[PDB]
Amino acid sequence: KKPGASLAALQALQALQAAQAAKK
Repeated sequence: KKPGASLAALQALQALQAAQAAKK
């Protein structure tokens, strides 16, 4: 099974979504 996103990986993704550089 795939383990879940860490608080560090969600913080990177929160930045890429705020950047519009990945879909929300």
